Amino acid sequence: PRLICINDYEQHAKSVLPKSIYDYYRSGANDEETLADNIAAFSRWKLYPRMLRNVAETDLSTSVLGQRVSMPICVGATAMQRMAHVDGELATVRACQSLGTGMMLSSWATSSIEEVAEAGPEALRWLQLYIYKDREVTKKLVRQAEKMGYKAIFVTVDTPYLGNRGLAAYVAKAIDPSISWEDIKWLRRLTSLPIVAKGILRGDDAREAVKHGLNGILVSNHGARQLDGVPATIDVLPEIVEAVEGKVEVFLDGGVRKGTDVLKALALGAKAVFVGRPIVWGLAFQGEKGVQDVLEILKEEFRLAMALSGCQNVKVIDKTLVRKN
Amino acid sequence: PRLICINDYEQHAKSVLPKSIYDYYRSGANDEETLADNIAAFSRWKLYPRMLRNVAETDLSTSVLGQRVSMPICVGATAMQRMAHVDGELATVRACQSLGTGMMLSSWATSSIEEVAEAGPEALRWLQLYIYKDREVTKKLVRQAEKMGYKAIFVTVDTPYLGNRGLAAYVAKAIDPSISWEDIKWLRRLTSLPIVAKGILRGDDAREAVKHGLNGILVSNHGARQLDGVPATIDVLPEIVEAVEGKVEVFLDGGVRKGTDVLKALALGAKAVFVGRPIVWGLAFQGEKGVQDVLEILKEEFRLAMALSGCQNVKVIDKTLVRKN
Amino acid sequence: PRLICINDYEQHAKSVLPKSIYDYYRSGANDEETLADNIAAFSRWKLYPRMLRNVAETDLSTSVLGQRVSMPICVGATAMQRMAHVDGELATVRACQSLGTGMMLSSWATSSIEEVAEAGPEALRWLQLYIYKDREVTKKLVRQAEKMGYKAIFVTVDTPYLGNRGLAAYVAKAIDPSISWEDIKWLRRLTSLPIVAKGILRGDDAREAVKHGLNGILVSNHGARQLDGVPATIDVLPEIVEAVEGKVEVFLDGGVRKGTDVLKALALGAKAVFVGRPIVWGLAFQGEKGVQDVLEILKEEFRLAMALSGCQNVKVIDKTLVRKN
Amino acid sequence: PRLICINDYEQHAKSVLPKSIYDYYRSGANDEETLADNIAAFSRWKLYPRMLRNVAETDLSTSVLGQRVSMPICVGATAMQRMAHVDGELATVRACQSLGTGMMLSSWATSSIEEVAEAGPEALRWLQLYIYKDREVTKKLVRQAEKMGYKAIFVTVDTPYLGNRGLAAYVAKAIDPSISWEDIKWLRRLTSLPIVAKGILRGDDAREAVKHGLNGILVSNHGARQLDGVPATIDVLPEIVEAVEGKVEVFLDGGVRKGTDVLKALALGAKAVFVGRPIVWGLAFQGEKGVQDVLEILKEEFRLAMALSGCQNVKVIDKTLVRKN
Ligand SMILES: CN(Cc1ccc(F)cc1-c1ccc(C(=O)O)c(Cl)c1)C(=O)c1cc2ccc(Cl)cc2[nH]1
Ligand SMILES: CN(Cc1ccc(F)cc1-c1ccc(C(=O)O)c(Cl)c1)C(=O)c1cc2ccc(Cl)cc2[nH]1
Ligand SMILES: CN(Cc1ccc(F)cc1-c1ccc(C(=O)O)c(Cl)c1)C(=O)c1cc2ccc(Cl)cc2[nH]1
Ligand SMILES: CN(Cc1ccc(F)cc1-c1ccc(C(=O)O)c(Cl)c1)C(=O)c1cc2ccc(Cl)cc2[nH]1
Ligand SMILES: Cc1cc2nc3c(=O)[nH]c(=O)nc-3n(C[C@H](O)[C@H](O)[C@H](O)COP(=O)(O)O)c2cc1C
Ligand SMILES: Cc1cc2nc3c(=O)[nH]c(=O)nc-3n(C[C@H](O)[C@H](O)[C@H](O)COP(=O)(O)O)c2cc1C
Ligand SMILES: Cc1cc2nc3c(=O)[nH]c(=O)nc-3n(C[C@H](O)[C@H](O)[C@H](O)COP(=O)(O)O)c2cc1C
Ligand SMILES: Cc1cc2nc3c(=O)[nH]c(=O)nc-3n(C[C@H](O)[C@H](O)[C@H](O)COP(=O)(O)O)c2cc1C
Repeated sequence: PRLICINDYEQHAKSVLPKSIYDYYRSGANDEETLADNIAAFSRWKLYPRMLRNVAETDLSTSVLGQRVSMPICVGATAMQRMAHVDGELATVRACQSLGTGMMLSSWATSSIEEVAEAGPEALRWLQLYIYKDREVTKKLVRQAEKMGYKAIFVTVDTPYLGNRGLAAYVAKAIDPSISWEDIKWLRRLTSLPIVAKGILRGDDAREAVKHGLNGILVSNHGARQLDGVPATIDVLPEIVEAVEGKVEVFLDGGVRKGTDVLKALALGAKAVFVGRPIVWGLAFQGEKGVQDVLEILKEEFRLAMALSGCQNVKVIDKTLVRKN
Repeated sequence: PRLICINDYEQHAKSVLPKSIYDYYRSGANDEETLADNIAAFSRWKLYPRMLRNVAETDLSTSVLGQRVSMPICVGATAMQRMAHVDGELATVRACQSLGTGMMLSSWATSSIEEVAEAGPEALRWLQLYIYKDREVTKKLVRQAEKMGYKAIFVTVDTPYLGNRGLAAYVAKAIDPSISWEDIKWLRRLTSLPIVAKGILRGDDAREAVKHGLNGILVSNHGARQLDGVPATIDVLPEIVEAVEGKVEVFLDGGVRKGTDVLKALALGAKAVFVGRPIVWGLAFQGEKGVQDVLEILKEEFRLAMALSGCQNVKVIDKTLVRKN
Repeated sequence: PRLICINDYEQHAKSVLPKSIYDYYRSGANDEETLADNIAAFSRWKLYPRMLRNVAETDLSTSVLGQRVSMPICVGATAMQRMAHVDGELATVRACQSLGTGMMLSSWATSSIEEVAEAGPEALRWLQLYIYKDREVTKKLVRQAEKMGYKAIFVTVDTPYLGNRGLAAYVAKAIDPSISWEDIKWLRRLTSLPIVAKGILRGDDAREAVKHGLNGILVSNHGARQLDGVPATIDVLPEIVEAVEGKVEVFLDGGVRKGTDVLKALALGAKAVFVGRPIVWGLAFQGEKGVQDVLEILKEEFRLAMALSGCQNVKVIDKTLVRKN
Repeated sequence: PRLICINDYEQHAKSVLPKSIYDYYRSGANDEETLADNIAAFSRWKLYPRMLRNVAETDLSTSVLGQRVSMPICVGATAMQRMAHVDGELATVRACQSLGTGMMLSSWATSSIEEVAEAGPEALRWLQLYIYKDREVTKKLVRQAEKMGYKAIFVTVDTPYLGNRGLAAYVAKAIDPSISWEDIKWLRRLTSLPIVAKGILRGDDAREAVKHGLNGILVSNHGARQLDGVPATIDVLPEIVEAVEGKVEVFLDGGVRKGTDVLKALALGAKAVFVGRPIVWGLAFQGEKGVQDVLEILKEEFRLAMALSGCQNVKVIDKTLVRKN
């Protein structure tokens, strides 16, 4: 079928996936108020484009935690990618390598840390981690990330328990509800790799993450799958950027579907954004080629949005490009 | 059928009850503007969860008017529970006893004060009262509550006349439209039991209730069945908490359907919330077991919402967890 | 059929009237934005009821321009009432006489000033006037109102031309687009009867009407049939009440369908409200008896709204009963 | 068919045009958020009409860049008008000549600059220009406008690339993404004709256009066909009027469908407005006569809106006629 935007990929996915699998990937928590708002919030922020700036040579490149990327649009962690396509996380990492962007590998992946590193030897790769009740397993994963050339740890901190959208009983054995800032101190001592706190929604927590020596904040409501009725990530992003006072790089996920979403998040001070569901829809369409397609659509929507806004590169995207109304 | 949230219980009830009985329980007054808003208002208050707090051991227990309860979620007065299930108020009190929460018995109950006390000897039980034109009947009910081990009187003060949603002619003979603060003075002198004013929507009235020696305020619009176009209870709650300056415990009812609703009401300073309609839907499903199910669903939704918000107990639920937008 | 609220009367009218006649009465101007808002605006103003005030003996009576009425709910001018019912304006005046309220007779009535005075000799009656290009006709109507015991002139000032919802060519010959404050000076000199300016939407115009010796302002957008995109009357009412500084009585029409609408308008400082369309729906249902029914439904909805709000009479309806949100 | 407002013309056009052509003319960019808002924004601005002003002799005439026009409603540039009607731009210019208003000829017209000048020798005519990569072509068009009696250049500055709603590859060869304020300096030196910057959405850019010696600003989001998620033109207009401090005439396009839209734009300080799509719907209906019809409907809607607002001419339309709510 002819797919020209990310929503077309989702609609294609709904048509080919078994209902249960599509619903698993689509769903948010409880009444799905935050799921709707992660998208609606982007539409409330309006763009104020500059004219006549010279955008002949647009350059989308940036850096994430000191590593160069082709665009400020990266693949976020999504569990069990082999349910969407046989090649799962291997298809995803190959697409990231082709695009020159980074892949955040899920802790619940249907491919090993080593298998993904060997599929995408030249790809920028990070590991998403939970601090499991079994701290030996946690340490083993960190050491394997270090050995297999992963460049950062994203520690997910918003899942002491799973959100309500016996598989959950199996995950309950793994996920530690007792995790505190003391366990973040332990993780910080365990590795010299950059660590990003994923799932922060409050400025005071972002300040605590900086105080604990972490290297970034991913402003995330876990794709609206954890606590329902939290705000949209794009709405909390300004408070978090303000709170960290430039000490660490702030990222965003939740609701990114269009190039204008990327532009609004960078205008409000995010270094880069991550996409979850759109990658899964790419896999459902055509594995590696479908992920490549989704990433290329986001890249060229972002390039156009930058050019129409008068931005020849990401360094000139400033706060006056957006206002909420 | 498979019912996992309170809305599923309502939909089941609509399917099994005669239309007239379902509509009687569902309805609000006039155009039902307040009925819609009691629910919509909860969705406008957004949650700002703290991460990494240690929520392994969540404790939902609290106290209502000095009596310990298992959770800050209690059964509100709803007339004529035997229309939903043969066991009516006896089923409800048995479920409350099982849960360790309190039951507010309606003045228009299809079970006697004594019958309910003997069904739930160990249950925490309160009596909801009107000051009837017949003050002898009113005094007899208070004395029977005292003798049968009820722990408080909830005096409903928002029904001088019934709201417009010859049965009403029968109730018109009972309900006194002349009640004033002088009649509250009389009730306060009549009993040493704690008295809660149920149906206050204004700070100045809440202050008057404190001045009259009452022991609590239940912020209530009578489930949107009295005056239509009053605000949602969750929207007036902050003014009332502010007005009473900590002198008495403030409760809320109206629109509570989810654990996140409970969390938002406690964040804004309510000690506990009451549920009306959800209990009737529980009865319609399966009597005592259906009421137990609804109360358990609200308990575990509330536990999850607390844990995801970083609250290990009700004492740490604070105003920074919510903001209206 | 069983009709319990004003909307039921409209739905009955749609069912019995020819489509063209129903649409003529229903319609507003252009895209009907103001028609929708005259109703929606009432729902945004929320009521803050006082409890425990003693409302056993509710008294709805008030006065309009020094004449006592049974309720602050009066019949507004609506052209060509004989299209709805054979008895037209005679049915309406008989119903007003039964209710003890006033009737504003249209300048475009299907009954003469004398015929209406003889149908309702004891009814409170006012004449709605245009200053026609033919000033002799205008003066003749005023003199006939004086002689036939009408108690005030309502001069409609918002129709220099008809709004866009060869009949209009006939009315174009009559209606003078040149009318200015100089013509108001002329009308003020012509009669000692109270004169009300009908169709004011701005405080500065209300102040000018006071300066010209007029005796009241009817805040009106002509039932949303003139300029579309003006505000709802309930939203402009506070500015107009503020502007006239108590010098003259301020009335409202536009969108009044319920007793709570009446209560909100009096809380914001209107002395009384007028109803247009609801009267026409009453006529379409059953002539005089249908108008009586509509007026009785508005009376008893208003009584209930007053009693539930803690108001035993109109003199205690105050601004703290309403807030916009 | 019977067409009484601009929306009726669009609905007629949808019925007669091939779907692809209707969709080409209708569409906006991406999710069409700005397309919806260009219309919705007009409805949020409310009118505050003055009564009793004397509007017998309404005069709609004004001037655009020193040239008298019959009304402050002018034809904006729309490419390839021959797809709607065989007579295309020749039909449009003949209608403008009949009305006494101006036509802005598209750079992508299906009629030559000379052909349009000879169809409408007496019509007020302007040329819309791009600064093409081929600056010789650009200069040739300007010289031909000068020679063929066009009175101004509208330089479109919001299209460095086409918005996303191999034809685009053909236009990509022409449209220069490198254009800067240096190229505006060049154009200003090239011609003594008035130059208007079309597509400005920011006050700082409007100030820069004034500094560069341009003679007007057309506040435009290119009919919501360029960057999606910019604000509605009526919402940015006040900032732009404020920013230029009366130095140049400010115009508006985007979403004008009704006479009240024209009145709101002039109240907020626009000298005149331009219409795009409505003209194309006129052509689709009946060529020159259909364009004349649309312009006459906008003229007489505007006259009525002015008269009902108490404005006898455009010079008395002031900012107190509008407020946003
Ligand atoms: C609990 N759970 C998900 C699950 C099962 C197994 C597993 F090993 C990990 C997880 C898991 C996934 C994500 C995250 C996170 O981080 O978002 C975490 Cl914590 C844990 C399920 O219930 C579940 C999986 C699933 C697959 C297909 C279908 Cl049709 C339905 C499904 N439901
Ligand atoms: C008046 N009324 C309710 C009613 C009838 C009898 C009674 F003894 C008490 C009441 C009563 C109920 C609640 C409250 C309160 O506090 O909310 C008060 Cl004040 C009084 C009815 O009209 C009514 C009951 C009813 C039952 C089934 C169906 Cl299908 C329709 C019904 N309508
Ligand atoms: C102009 N007009 C109305 C009209 C025609 C005749 C007349 F003598 C007075 C008027 C008139 C009415 C109200 C007002 C006012 O004050 O609101 C004023 Cl100014 C003048 C019509 O077009 C019209 C009437 C009518 C009847 C039935 C149907 Cl189905 C359609 C209809 N259309
Ligand atoms: C690019 N484009 C439009 C196009 C093709 C050719 C041309 F010479 C000019 C243009 C053009 C039009 C407007 C503007 C502007 O200013 O808004 C600019 Cl820059 C350039 C198309 O894709 C296109 C045209 C068209 C016609 C019919 C149908 Cl059904 C579909 C269509 N699509
Ligand atoms: C199906 C699914 C699986 C997810 N699995 C994980 C996971 O294993 N680890 C994790 O930290 N987050 C996980 N997330 C959250 C994502 O990392 C990301 O925060 C979210 O998808 C971003 O929102 P978006 O889907 O709107 O782009 C998952 C999200 C979805 C939809
Ligand atoms: C069917 C029904 C019957 C009610 N009966 C009573 C009653 O007898 N006494 C009383 O004080 N309130 C009564 N109420 C109001 C409730 O105590 C409570 O304020 C309301 O149900 C709370 O809103 P909720 O239904 O949204 O939870 C009733 C409410 C309903 C829906
Ligand atoms: C069908 C119709 C006819 C009207 N005719 C007149 C009239 O003859 N004179 C006048 O001053 N206003 C007239 N009005 C305006 C009314 O007096 C009144 O302002 C309006 O109906 C109030 O709004 P409502 O219909 O929502 O109650 C008319 C309104 C309608 C709907
Ligand atoms: C079909 C179409 C073609 C257009 N072509 C041009 C063009 O050739 N040059 C240009 O400067 N703007 C062009 N525009 C933008 C218009 O000049 C104008 O800004 C826009 O139509 C105004 O919004 P409206 O259509 O809501 O009235 C076009 C707009 C449409 C809808």
